[PDB]
Amino acid sequence: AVQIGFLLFPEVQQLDLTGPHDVLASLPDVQVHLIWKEPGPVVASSGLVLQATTSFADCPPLDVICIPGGTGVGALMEDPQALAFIRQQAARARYVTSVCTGSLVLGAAGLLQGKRATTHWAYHELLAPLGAIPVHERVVRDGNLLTGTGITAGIDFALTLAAELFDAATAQRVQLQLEYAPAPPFNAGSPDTAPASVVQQARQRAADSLHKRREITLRAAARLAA
Amino acid sequence: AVQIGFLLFPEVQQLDLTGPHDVLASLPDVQVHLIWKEPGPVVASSGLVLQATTSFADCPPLDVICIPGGTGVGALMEDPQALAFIRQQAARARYVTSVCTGSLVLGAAGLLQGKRATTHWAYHELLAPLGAIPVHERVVRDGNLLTGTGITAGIDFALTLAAELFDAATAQRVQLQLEYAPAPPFNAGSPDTAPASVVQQARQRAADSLHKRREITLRAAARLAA
Repeated sequence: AVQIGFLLFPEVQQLDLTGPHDVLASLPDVQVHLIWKEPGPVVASSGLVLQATTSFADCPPLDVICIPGGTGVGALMEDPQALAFIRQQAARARYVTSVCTGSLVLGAAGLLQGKRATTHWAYHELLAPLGAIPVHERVVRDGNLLTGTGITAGIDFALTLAAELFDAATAQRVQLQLEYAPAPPFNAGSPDTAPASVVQQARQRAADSLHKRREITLRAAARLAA
Repeated sequence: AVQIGFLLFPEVQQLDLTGPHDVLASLPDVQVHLIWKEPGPVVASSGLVLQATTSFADCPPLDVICIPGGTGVGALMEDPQALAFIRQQAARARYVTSVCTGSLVLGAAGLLQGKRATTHWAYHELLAPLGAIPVHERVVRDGNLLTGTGITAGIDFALTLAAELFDAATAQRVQLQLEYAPAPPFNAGSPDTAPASVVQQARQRAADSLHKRREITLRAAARLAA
């Protein structure tokens, strides 16, 4: 059975996790884990309550690890227990993946040093100090590392993982079973396509968070320099 | 504050709910409810554990009600307490919405009689016996009723609801904040675009479920005929 694990942390952006979870849980011979320090309730940034299924110590060796993003990323970038767990699992995993600001956690763990990667558009400047080669593309692969942008990046790259772990026909079957064919009613999902006025509103609303994450990123980078 | 409610039931397809939940919970002056018979744990079809926040009796009058789909729809189509709650809320709601097989629950409640509607492709034949005018389109509006197909239909129609409840700039801002710009790596999300071999595999895997839901649908239709 393929072992797939998601890190589930307080103030996660739950859709970053719940999207790929439902797709990958549709596959035969897959066991999916929601990992935190102990099993039990974890509250997402919206207030949605999720349940972690396993502790760090009890988690099996994973074939796929996925780090979601969210508000809670800032704390996770300076959580030595979480970072050590991610490094341990990444050593032997077939795929190391992240959604949105989850790539900043991979960066804090030292797993982006010399690697091409992306993250959420408003935080993209934080990749270079963590040793990454920043790339402005929605899905960036570098060896066994996949980083994706967008709250639903994990749905799309879950279909890629299904095709590689199984075969294309299996991925196509899951897509059809889920009738997955998105058609957004607006075209404002990138700072390159949204109106300039909207980009300004979004940048101003992210400014306090970016300021705090500049400070955290520099401390995380200092630990990597040691 | 706009009151938005999702029905949360055992064996729900959780992404049908968790997608629109995260989008709508991003909006100012919105309270989102997860409704079941009592607050507490509800297990999705994948095994993911969610928590209902309110009972039927305690739920405020809703501006938006959303019925997700999933395995668990069959039981809900013959749950008189759930159907009565949906009818009560639909009477005064500004929007009555469903994702995937959630429209079969609206059908069992009598809310599709004479209305254009869609549902999951494998179950589409069950709409006509529930009094609907079946339409093969991904999002179908008829007055205040929106029915959508695809596990992520609710993400897309949540942006439409945001634009109508607030304004287009608000919907565009939420889309940009979430960097929502899907790009599936396969084109098999419709029986019209998937390979014929894949459509056969998917139809054969749905056959037992369809057979059971034919039986349930006929009993539900008999109750509407009374």
